[PDB]
Amino acid sequence: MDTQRPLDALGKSINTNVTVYLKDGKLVKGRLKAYDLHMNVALENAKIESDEEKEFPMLVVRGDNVLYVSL
Amino acid sequence: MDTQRPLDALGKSINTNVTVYLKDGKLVKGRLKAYDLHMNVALENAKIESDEEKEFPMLVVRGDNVLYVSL
Amino acid sequence: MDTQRPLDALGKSINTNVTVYLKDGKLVKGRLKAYDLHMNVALENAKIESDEEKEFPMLVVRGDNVLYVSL
Amino acid sequence: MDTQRPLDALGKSINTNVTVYLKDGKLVKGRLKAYDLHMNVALENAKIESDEEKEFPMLVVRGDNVLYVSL
Amino acid sequence: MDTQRPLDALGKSINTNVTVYLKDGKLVKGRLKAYDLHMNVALENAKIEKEFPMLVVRGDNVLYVSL
Amino acid sequence: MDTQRPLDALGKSINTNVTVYLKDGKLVKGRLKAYDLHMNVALENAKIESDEEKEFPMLVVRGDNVLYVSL
Amino acid sequence: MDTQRPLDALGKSINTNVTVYLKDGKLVKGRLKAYDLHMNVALENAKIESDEEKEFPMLVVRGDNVLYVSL
Repeated sequence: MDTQRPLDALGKSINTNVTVYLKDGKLVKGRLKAYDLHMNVALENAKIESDEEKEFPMLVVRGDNVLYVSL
Repeated sequence: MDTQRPLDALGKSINTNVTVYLKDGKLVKGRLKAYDLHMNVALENAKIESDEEKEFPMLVVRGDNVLYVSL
Repeated sequence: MDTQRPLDALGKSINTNVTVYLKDGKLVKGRLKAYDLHMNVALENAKIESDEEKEFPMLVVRGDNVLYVSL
Repeated sequence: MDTQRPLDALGKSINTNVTVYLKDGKLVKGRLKAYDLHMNVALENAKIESDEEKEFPMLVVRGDNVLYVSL
Repeated sequence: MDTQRPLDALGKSINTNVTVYLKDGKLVKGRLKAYDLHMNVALENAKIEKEFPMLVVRGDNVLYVSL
Repeated sequence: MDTQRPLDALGKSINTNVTVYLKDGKLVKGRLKAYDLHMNVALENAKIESDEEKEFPMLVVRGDNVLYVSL
Repeated sequence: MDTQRPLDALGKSINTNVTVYLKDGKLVKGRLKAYDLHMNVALENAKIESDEEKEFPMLVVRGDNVLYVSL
């Protein structure tokens, strides 16, 4: 919420549920454990709206795939 | 304003609402809370005029997705 | 005018009326207020050849969307 | 597990079966042996689950193809 | 001319008419006024196969340039 | 086999045959003579399994085309 | 020849004819005059195996279009 570091908002959501929106249209929801200046994120217990059936204990998402993150 | 820092026009619009046009045709509307030189933006109470229904309390939009931004 | 700095041509055209060509076939017209070495540009009173009706008092285009800028 | 280094998840998973989802839609599962900050990965005995039969003793994946890696 | 520096060919062609080929199949021809290391070019009196008195082309759009 | 340098598995494969898959779908086999950190590779007597007919005494591939290299 | 600089095979082949394939399929062959670490190349008397009719006395190819170069 400092006016020059929009990614501070991901720091203020560490260990909360977030929803990462990818460019292809996928949605990955999970517990945000980490992020970096590329917008790579570590998501704990992640689920994709798409496949439903499968759950991912730990998922690491390459930041250049990212549309936006809903905090 | 300053002819060499165009991203300062975002400066003149912080804590107001702005429309962020993305490359994939999407239009994101939100309260502008932060921005860096990647054109990453933080939007408060965001709305995509695609789905229009849900307000997102906080969207962090990755910069390379931005087409142009309406201040 | 300088042979190694082509974007000086945009510095010569500040507050003149320019047309920005984007990769996706769009035409963004307006008053060039600012630019940077990424080819970001701030346009005052921007209109897009597509929408016709709506003008934009301030529009910041992200540079890697730019095909060429006409002066 | 540090909040500012999501790629450290990968280090905790050396010599462990991980699944590399690519932008293509391909799936590549194998034993993680090495990784860089580009998210290039070294994969011992990988198996693209599209072509199934092919055995890849050693596979090196270019990071910028990585959609996400499931640990 | 120098073997390590192919962009000097643009320099050897300043104020020469050239043709700039873009990835999308467009062609832009005109007078070469300036170029940089991203391969951004400025073109005088440019025309795409209207005429633009000055056309600044972003260098990552470039397929190749015809000298 | 060092955990932080997944491209070392390439160095351990010089003067040997390799298979470079390319994002466009091509498969390119040849003896690996040289590589760098962009993943540009030099191929000796290379063969595109699609083109079949043509052989290449020397092929250098630009890394940003690499999907993955099967050693 | 040198294991870390695949771009030296490009230096070994200057003032000879080479073929530059491009991501759009193009075959561009010509007399190699110069290259840089981006893999930009300047070719003398270049010919596209597509257009056939028109030869270019001097062509400068932006390296990010290169797929591979034959010798």
